Amino acid sequence: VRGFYLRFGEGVSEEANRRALALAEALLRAPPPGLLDAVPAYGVLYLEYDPRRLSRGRLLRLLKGLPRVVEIPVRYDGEDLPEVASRLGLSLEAVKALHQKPLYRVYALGFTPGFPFLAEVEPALRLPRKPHPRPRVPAHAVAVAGVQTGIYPLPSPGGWNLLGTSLVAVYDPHRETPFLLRPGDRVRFLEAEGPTPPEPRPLELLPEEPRLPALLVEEPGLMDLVVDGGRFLGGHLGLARSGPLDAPSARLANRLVGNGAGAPLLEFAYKGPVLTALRDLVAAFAGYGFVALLEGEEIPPGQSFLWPRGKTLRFRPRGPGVRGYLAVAGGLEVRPFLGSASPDLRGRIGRPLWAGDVLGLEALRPVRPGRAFPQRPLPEAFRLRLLPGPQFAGEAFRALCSGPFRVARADRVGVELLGPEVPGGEGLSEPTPLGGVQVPPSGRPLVLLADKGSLGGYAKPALVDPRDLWLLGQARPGVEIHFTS
Repeated sequence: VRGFYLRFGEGVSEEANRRALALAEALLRAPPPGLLDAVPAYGVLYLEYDPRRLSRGRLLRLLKGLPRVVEIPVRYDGEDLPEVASRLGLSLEAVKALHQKPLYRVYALGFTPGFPFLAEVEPALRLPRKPHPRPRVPAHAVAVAGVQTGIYPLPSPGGWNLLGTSLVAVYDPHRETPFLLRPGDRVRFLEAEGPTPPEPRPLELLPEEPRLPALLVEEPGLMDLVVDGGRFLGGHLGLARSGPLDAPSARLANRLVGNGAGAPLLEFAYKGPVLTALRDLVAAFAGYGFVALLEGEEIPPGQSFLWPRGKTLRFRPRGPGVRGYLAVAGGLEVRPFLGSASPDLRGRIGRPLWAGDVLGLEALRPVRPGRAFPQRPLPEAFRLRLLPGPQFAGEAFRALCSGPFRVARADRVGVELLGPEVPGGEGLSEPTPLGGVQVPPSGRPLVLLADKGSLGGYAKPALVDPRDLWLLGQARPGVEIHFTS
């Protein structure tokens, strides 16, 4: 994966946004092979592409050849409404009236799936976000911060000033048109009475009646996920790439059982599931952090094996690493959502496996067991190559390379680092780059991975080289990190 940003104007500029949108829309209408995402936000367009299939130059040449009012009923019952009014010298009714006055435009979409960033808030209603965010803003909260207003589609942390509750759900993965709002839509708020819409319900991807039942989840691990290659061309809606966090290991597991590299398989981290075969299977285990246990025998990663009906497969934690993959010959049966079977847990698309889940084969594609391929060794400390990021600063790059960092926390969203102080920053939200080293004005650097949010306002002075991202798929607390040029 590689990416670059086109920038058509700073701040909240209507014409800059029209430009970025026109280009993104034209690409998304007819995406060239190798285009992975096209994400507009304010005056910025981020393009992500596979350089093996699409060159930057070819993509830039393509760009040269390219060419609705939504009503939001709102109950103004927001927890911050009295404080907002007081801080602005306004009556409660004056706040409500100011909020409804503009014809807003959606300048960006997808801080979480379907979350609209709307502008412009009337000057008299502009006030800063809260010094400390709430850990949980409720679904459908309508909020303001500075020149922007937004609607939280799902419960999430947030520091915007809560004015009310939307009486329509802006995001619902179960309806015909999941996203009520699109980038560039115009929006009007209107005071109304009515019930609070329900929270979005998780969308099931796994079939209820698998055609070829294969295995039973007897006990779940910490977070077992059925993943494919990832979800592409969805960043403009807030949908994460997802897919496997250690992609080479996932691809190896699939290849060992004769599957395509991106066929659906199981990813697990830290603690694995307890699984029992419902038919005779050929399966393969790859990745790190465990040895598979079957019928008393240990199976190290990087090989396929016969998994007989009624026999239980377990994963014994071992060595460095935390993330394993289990593939089955034929792949797993999973329903896609917008081109992919991969979960978007932020968007409640799919879910981790539960005790009692039955998974099935996509097709009968028998292969012999006992294949093996060598895995690259996983080092005890990580040497990560850094590239300049979109908010590059020499002093930040220097700080990042100045001494060792240590992993504080690691998951599919990113890897949080402890180490030397790195100067950071914040600005308008722009599309997040995979491997972005996010550095806030105050706080720990976070390396952004596959389940990262699509948008972020914190500075990214550097990017981890895509060739080293697989290592961060195996990060755990205490691992030493050395950044290099």
